Amino acid sequence: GELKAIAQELKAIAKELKAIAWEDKAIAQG
Amino acid sequence: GELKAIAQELKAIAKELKAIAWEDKAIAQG
Amino acid sequence: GELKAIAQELKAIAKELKAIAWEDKAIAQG
Amino acid sequence: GELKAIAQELKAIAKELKAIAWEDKAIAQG
Amino acid sequence: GELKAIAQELKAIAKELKAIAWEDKAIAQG
Amino acid sequence: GELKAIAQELKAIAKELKAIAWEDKAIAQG
Ligand SMILES: [Cl-]
Ligand code: NA
Ligand code: NA
Ligand code: NA
Ligand code: NA
Repeated sequence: GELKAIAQELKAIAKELKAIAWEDKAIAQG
Repeated sequence: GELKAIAQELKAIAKELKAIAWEDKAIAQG
Repeated sequence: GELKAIAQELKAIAKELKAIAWEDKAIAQG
Repeated sequence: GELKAIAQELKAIAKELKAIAWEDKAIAQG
Repeated sequence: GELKAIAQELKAIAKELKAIAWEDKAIAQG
Repeated sequence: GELKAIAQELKAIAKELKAIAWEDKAIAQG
């Protein structure tokens, strides 16, 4: 169903934001 | 249910964005 | 209900994006 | 209704991301 | 309807994230 | 239907965030 697909896509979004957070941490640390 | 799953994923997203804000703060500082 | 919880989480997301915008503004200024 | 509230919060979110893009452009110019 | 309004606001958010990716590219370039 | 349109726009958002992560990675490297 589409609500589950939406939940799954939000999970993917959370994962990409976690990647952004880590890269921004690396910029900050530098 | 999937509506709760969606709300929980949005909660995770809010938490990652708080992390990003914290790292960007550190970028501004350095 | 869960729709209200989703609207709430979106509000928290908007709040964090405002913090990000203010930090990116600080990076730009410096 | 909460669906309208959700649409409104997504509108606020789009507005914040436009503000972020503006500052990131200024960072790029610097 | 509000579901279409939500889909249209998500399309606006994607467009803004595109702009952010483009400016981050410009930052990485310089 | 609009729930599929929403899921599709969330997919486009995840794709743009993957692009931001990659550009921020490039900034971190630089
Ligand atoms: Cl930077
Ligand atoms: Na992280
Ligand atoms: Na200014
Ligand atoms: Na560019
Ligand atoms: Na990396």
